[PDB]
Amino acid sequence: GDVIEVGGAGQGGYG
Amino acid sequence: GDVIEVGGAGQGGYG
Amino acid sequence: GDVIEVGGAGQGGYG
Amino acid sequence: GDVIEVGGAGQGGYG
Amino acid sequence: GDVIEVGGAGQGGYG
Amino acid sequence: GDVIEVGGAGQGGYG
Amino acid sequence: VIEVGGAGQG
Amino acid sequence: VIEVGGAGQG
Amino acid sequence: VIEVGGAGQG
Amino acid sequence: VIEVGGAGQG
Amino acid sequence: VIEVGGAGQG
Amino acid sequence: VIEVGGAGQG
Repeated sequence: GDVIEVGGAGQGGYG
Repeated sequence: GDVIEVGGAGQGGYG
Repeated sequence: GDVIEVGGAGQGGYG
Repeated sequence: GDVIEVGGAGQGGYG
Repeated sequence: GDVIEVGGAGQGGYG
Repeated sequence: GDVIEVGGAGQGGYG
Repeated sequence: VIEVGGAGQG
Repeated sequence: VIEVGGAGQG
Repeated sequence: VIEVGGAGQG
Repeated sequence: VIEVGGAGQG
Repeated sequence: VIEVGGAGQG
Repeated sequence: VIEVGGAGQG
């Protein structure tokens, strides 16, 4: 049983 | 003229 | 003239 | 003239 | 039994 | 049983 | 005059 | 005059 | 006049 | 066997 | 066997 | 067997 997660990635600006 | 932006925020996981 | 934007926010997972 | 936008927000998963 | 999820992605602005 | 998740990704701005 | 809201989750 | 909000989670 | 918010989590 | 993709922008 | 895609923008 | 991708920008 190999539980895995990830973490969100919010990225950017004027571009 | 006061231009403003924001940057996206993607967040979370198993929770 | 005060232009403003926002950035999208996509969030979540199993929860 | 105060133009404003928003950014979409798509969110969720199994919950 | 290989459960998988995804997380939502909301993205964008003036563009 | 290999449970996996992801985390949301919200991204962008004026672009 | 202007008022914009934000996006929640649960 | 202007007011923008932010994006929460739970 | 202007006011922008931030992004929380829980 | 399984393959999931990700979300881009431009 | 399985293959899911992602959501782009422009 | 399993393969998940990530989210880019430009």
